[PDB]
Amino acid sequence: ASCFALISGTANQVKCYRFRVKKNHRHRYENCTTTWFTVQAQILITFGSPSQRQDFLKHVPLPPGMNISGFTASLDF
Amino acid sequence: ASCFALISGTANQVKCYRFRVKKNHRHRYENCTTTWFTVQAQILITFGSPSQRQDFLKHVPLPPGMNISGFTASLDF
Repeated sequence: ASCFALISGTANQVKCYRFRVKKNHRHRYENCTTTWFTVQAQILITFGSPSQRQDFLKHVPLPPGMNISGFTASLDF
Repeated sequence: ASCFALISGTANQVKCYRFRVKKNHRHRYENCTTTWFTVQAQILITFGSPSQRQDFLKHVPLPPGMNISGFTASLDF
């Protein structure tokens, strides 16, 4: 896809957020990554379209202390 | 203490439940154990009195698929 979201926070916040979104909002997103770091926990969520992501943003609450950035990306090579 | 609760479910349910109870209901319980198994995930929550546990039971929702058993125990030796 080309529609994404990056969620940040503690390892636990990130892990439980993903768990919630997966058990309760599976239809609101395409795929999700396991937790990763930079060599703050981070997970990448993909979306099949801006709509799905819009719907996601409207039903999934961003817990206190957590971050979320929206991205649009294109494949180069 | 002598007032307890045993919560059961998948490793993930148990882990996130504990995380929720710890960040949002810290005053409703005394201590909690990390996840353990029998050689279903299991965590043991202690309570300073039946009241606190009663209050806990009234504010903490048992997620679908999860289990909870109440116990009273006495030290023998």
